[PDB]
Amino acid sequence: GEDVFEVEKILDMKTEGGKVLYKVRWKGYTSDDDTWEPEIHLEDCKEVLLEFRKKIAENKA
Repeated sequence: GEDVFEVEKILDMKTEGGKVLYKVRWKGYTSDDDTWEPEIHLEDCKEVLLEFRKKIAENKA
């Protein structure tokens, strides 16, 4: 009941009136299934966050 779905990775982020959302790729699903999630859903996904921060840093320089 606890692991029905898994985040593969954060694809991108946004704010909407200052509040953070993440666009999520669900492991085992296609890009048609991607969703926007509020930050509080991902805030504790440490590895997922590290990987997204790395992708930000890499696209910076």
